[PDB]
Amino acid sequence: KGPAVGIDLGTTYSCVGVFQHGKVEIIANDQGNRTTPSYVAFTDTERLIGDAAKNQVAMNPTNTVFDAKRLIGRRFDDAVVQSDMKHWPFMVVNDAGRPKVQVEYKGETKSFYPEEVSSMVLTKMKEIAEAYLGKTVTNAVVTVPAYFNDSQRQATKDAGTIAGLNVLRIINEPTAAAIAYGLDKKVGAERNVLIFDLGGGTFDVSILTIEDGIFEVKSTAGDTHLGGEDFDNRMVNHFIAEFKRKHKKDISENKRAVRRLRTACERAKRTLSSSTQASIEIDSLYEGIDFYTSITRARFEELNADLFRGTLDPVEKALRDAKLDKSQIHDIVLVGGSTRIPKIQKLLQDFFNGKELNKSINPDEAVAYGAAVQAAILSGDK
Ligand SMILES: Nc1ncnc2c1ncn2[C@@H]1O[C@H](COP(=O)(O)OP(=O)(O)O)[C@@H](O)[C@H]1O
Ligand SMILES: [Mg+2]
Ligand code: NA
Ligand code: NA
Repeated sequence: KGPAVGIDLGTTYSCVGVFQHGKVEIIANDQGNRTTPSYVAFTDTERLIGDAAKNQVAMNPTNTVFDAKRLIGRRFDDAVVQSDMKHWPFMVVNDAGRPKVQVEYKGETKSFYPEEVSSMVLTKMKEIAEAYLGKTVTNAVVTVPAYFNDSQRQATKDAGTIAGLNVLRIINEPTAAAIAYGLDKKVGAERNVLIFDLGGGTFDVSILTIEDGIFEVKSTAGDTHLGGEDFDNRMVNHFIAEFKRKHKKDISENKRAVRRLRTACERAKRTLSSSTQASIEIDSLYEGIDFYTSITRARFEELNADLFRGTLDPVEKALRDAKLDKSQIHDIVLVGGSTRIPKIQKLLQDFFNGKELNKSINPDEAVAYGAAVQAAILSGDK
């Protein structure tokens, strides 16, 4: 037989892990990255998935699809879909009430249902695992947001089936993260856990009550449109202004310049989580002017101060809904790539009056990690 894997199918980044020999293994992709963008692109000659897809979005914007998780298992007439599509560069069409993404592949106009797009990403995670294990992967546990209704979960399960994956079970992301830290073990008492998940485009706060190995999602809050990308945009707008000072030029109209600057900012942002300053070196940004500059952690923090601080509002709402006080939550676990930001960790820790944060597992790998452990037990591998 082959091992069952756990897959985090995220809105912006996906991740795959496998439990083996009592240890979980987060599998890196072709480019050596431990998570891969949930991007798919269609060109004259091929279909690009993952890094290869994100690595060309500024050149092929209308045929590069992302955010499929926002469409999956949803209707076209949905207000959510109507609002969201106002910001997508690709086309979303109505087909018998179901939304479809319309792209141009090899010269021909083609359309796909959101579950078909997610299955492509699902196939990429599968081959990534297979390349590592050196054996075919069939069984898997895929995760989904706690707020997903039956249709969304059905669609997720379907994306898995068309990818050739035998979905053993669909489990909630916050639950998967708790399992990763072994907070599912029976300690003969009720345990309140807060999952603070700040990813690429989504923010989710979940309070789980665990008793005798049984999870109960007592409350959830967050923001469907708040994540790492919003932090990037603040840096971009900031550098657009700086370019205007130094070179008296407004590069705003140039879509390519902005996207290239955005990519540069996202990378600088990651450096700032471990360093106090980072350089932005972009050759021939606008016309032929090279944009060489830098940002400090201090500046990064003040550019996003309101956004970082607002991150606590949903935490308070979550608490009151669960009818719990700060002192009642026993464990806090950080999830999502953006929780690597020092100011975020300080804010949360300060709010919980100095409580220790569970963060030894890379936050952006926590969900996949939890799903892999779950996949093991459901296959008797553990
Ligand atoms: N060191 C880091 N510092 C800040 N942000 C980071 C870091 N590493 C990754 N990220 C950000 O995490 C986000 C991706 O989060 P992730 O949780 O992996 O995605 P998703 O929300 O799609 O599941 C992006 O906004 C990326 O810039
Ligand atoms: Mg996530
Ligand atoms: Na993810
Ligand atoms: Na997220």
